[PDB]
Amino acid sequence: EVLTVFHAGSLSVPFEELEAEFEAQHPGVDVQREAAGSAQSVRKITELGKKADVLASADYALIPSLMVPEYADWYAAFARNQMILAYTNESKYGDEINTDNWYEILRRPDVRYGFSNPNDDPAGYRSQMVTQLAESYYNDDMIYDDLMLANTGMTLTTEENGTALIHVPASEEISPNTSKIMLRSMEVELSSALETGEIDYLYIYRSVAEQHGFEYVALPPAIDLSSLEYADNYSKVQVEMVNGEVVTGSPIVYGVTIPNNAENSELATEFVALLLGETGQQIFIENGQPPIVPAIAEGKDSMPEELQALVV
Ligand code: MOO
Repeated sequence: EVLTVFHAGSLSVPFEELEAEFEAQHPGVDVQREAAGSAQSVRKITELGKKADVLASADYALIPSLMVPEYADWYAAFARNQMILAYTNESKYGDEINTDNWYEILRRPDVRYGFSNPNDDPAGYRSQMVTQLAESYYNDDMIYDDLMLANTGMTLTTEENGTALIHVPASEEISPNTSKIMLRSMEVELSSALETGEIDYLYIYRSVAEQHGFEYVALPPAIDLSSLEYADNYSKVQVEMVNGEVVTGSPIVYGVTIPNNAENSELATEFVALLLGETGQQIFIENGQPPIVPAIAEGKDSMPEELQALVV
């Protein structure tokens, strides 16, 4: 019949290849995908009342915080990624940019940069997390102020334990300084802006940069949300969306679930089995998006038995 998949924008390229593989082994199946920012993909199910067979997110923790237990009973952590600052040969100061000086280039008034909507998209809130965490790493308590506070409607407070809390207003009230910032609904619409030279820099994932042939600044492991060992450092920044939901700096870990209100749950089991199996792993390696092999799952007693063999 019809397989409805809601997935992250960074998952577009591997999910296209996964679709072609799934339709080759299942002839009468039409896989319709809706790519959006992960929080918005989750909000399709939990708030708009839309039904999906597969939900895959760029931040696994959106599943237990927003879906469990009304819309989901389990999740499996399947992939990793890394935040970089992407650019081309047409980008200003691209010859002179590195790990040590990226934010000073971003500080310049003739330099325009891009990130996605933090209310809707993990990459959008991660850009904020990366930028704030840079303050303690580089011993410069004005990086977040110069780049984000002076140019948007976002505000910062400090929690009692020392954690920085970024407040995101309504999406229309973010009101970016057009000279400095291009904002988009999802991270994958800004790729066309970086190609044409409309922006100079772009906070996106390493997998996406490799998918477009972009040059990238390899940001430090302490701030780039890539390494498990730096999880205690990443947790010192939180982002609050307009609806009052709080996301926490953590390593970038992708998560999949089959919702409770899925129409084709039996067929959804097979897609996720393909995803977690050796075929799915290979597709993810090829697109520069490190798979978690074997996949880490919670709520295993609620999982289908076919999928229980593939998880930890
Ligand atoms: O969920 Mo994204 O891959 O941060 O549009």
